[PDB]
Amino acid sequence: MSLLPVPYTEAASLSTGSTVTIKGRPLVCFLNEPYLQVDFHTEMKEESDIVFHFQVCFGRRVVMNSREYGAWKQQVESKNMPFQDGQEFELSISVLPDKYQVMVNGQSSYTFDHRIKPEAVKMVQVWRDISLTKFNVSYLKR
Amino acid sequence: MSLLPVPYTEAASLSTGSTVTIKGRPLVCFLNEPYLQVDFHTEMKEESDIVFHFQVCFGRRVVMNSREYGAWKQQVESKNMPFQDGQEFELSISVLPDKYQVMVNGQSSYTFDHRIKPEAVKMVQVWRDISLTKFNVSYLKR
Ligand SMILES: OC[C@H]1O[C@@H](O)[C@@H](O)[C@@H](O)[C@@H]1O
Ligand SMILES: OC[C@H]1O[C@@H](O)[C@@H](O)[C@@H](O)[C@@H]1O
Repeated sequence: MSLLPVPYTEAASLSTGSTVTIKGRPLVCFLNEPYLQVDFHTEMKEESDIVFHFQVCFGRRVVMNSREYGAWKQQVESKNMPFQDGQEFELSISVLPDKYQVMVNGQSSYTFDHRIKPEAVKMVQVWRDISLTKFNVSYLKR
Repeated sequence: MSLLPVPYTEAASLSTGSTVTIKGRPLVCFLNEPYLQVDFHTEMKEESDIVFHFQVCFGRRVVMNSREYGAWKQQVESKNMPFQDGQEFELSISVLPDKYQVMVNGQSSYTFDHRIKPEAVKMVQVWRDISLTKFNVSYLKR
């Protein structure tokens, strides 16, 4: 169905029990090393701080970090690569009490402990070398 | 004027005296590290070999390489960064006898010696985190 704009920006609120659901596909083959980035921002401004930075180099690695008062903190690097060459992916990011949990196509794949309270989030941006068909933030919980 | 599709693909031929002219802008601020990539390919297929790979991490560095029978060769890394935060750029890549020369906004900025004859080029792709308003390959010379 219909392609969403990329870069994709949605005003957002997160707390324990929130889920962020993303369906998309890499624009090109893994040999060409397309990226995916998901940033949970503290303001609508793109230069604002990032509570949770998630950056996939498809076929190679994933880095997670925070950007706090304009400065990148301690990088976490994973070689875990559940994404499949040439395939649509479904990404879901759950806000648990102590961490973000990243599911890829239904499989727990990455976690990242909260450095800043999730309530600081005001915006989610999804960008780099993908098409997007679906984006949702859940708002069911108190 | 009118935005070209990104990723941008044009069938191309190059030889000594050819110029490739690119006008675009980074989609986001340099703090968010948008990329630009220009690949001179040996076939229309995106998985084909790359005679000249040019990859800008805006505000940080540039890497140049070739991908030959599916394998990346010796990386050349530059910290030269003439690109200006938030600005439109004009990139021109001249095919000289012994190298590619990269001009940024009229300023000689990078060169890369031919590893494969430029006549092997059949396609140029321009992609990653930019908008494009202009792309030209010159065809004036014998
Ligand atoms: O300069 C190093 C920093 O650069 C940024 O682009 C992110 O990749 C961070 O994860 C990293 O710590
Ligand atoms: O694996 C290392 C290689 O990876 C590719 O993505 C390019 O960046 C090459 O310049 C580099 O040599």
